[PDB]
Amino acid sequence: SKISDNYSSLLQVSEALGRAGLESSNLIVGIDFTKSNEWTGAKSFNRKSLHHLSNTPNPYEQAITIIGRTLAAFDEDNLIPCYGFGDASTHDQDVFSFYPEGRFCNGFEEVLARYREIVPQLKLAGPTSFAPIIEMAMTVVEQSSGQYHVLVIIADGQVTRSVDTEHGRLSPQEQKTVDAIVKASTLPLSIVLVGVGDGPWDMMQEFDDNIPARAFDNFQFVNFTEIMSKNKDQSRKETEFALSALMEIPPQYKATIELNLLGVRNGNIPQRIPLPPPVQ
Ligand SMILES: [Ca+2]
Ligand SMILES: [Ca+2]
Ligand SMILES: [Ca+2]
Repeated sequence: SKISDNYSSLLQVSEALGRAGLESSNLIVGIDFTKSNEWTGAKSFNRKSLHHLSNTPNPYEQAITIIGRTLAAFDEDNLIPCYGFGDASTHDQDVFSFYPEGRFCNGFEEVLARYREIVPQLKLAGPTSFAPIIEMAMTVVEQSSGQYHVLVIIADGQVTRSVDTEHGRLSPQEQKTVDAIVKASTLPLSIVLVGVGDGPWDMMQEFDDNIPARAFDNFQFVNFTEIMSKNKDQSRKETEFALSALMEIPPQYKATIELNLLGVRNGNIPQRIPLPPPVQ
């Protein structure tokens, strides 16, 4: 069933997590390194690459930063596995871990630092699929033996789609992504898409609201550009962000219990091996 925006404040969300008795959670981060990032900054990052490093922070650095300031409490041990996808070394088939022997980022300061160190060494490629990053998350959950996890994907939302194709027929990248979201709902996993750049967002919204085959609504879309573009205080922007990111988490947590996913090994999850970071 679909999960609406049931909470109008961060406070309501924390109470809702309180009533549901959330005691433990961990984060997983995935980062879109596809070529489309070079042109989805046309309006919102002044015709620059969304991954372009400079004196100003790019939307990815901004999103990492706010995630660290608003969501760090939801990773119980401050160690965050981070993965990249869609560069020339992974295309639409694989992900790579930020560090060689899969070692984790200690805190989101290191996530930000490691991102900065990695990105200019990457050939941004494609095609764009969320299938590998979601399948990587699935493997992290299955290996922890059903420990509750939130996958945060920071991306520009431009999954390789058909066009024009009226049809209702899906590109392989889109179909595999939907298949992964469906399969993911056999595990105690929440997905939050932090959308950066110009969009368009119709497809992310469809992942958010309309996938009939999945066991429960396991996917939330946060339009990061739209929240940051508001004429509000920085403190109010972070609250709006945290509220958007967490909106579906209490019902999703509860759903993992009602559907008997939490703490349970599914036994039917392919083990995805991350590639090493393609760097020096
Ligand atoms: Ca962790
Ligand atoms: Ca949703
Ligand atoms: Ca939603």
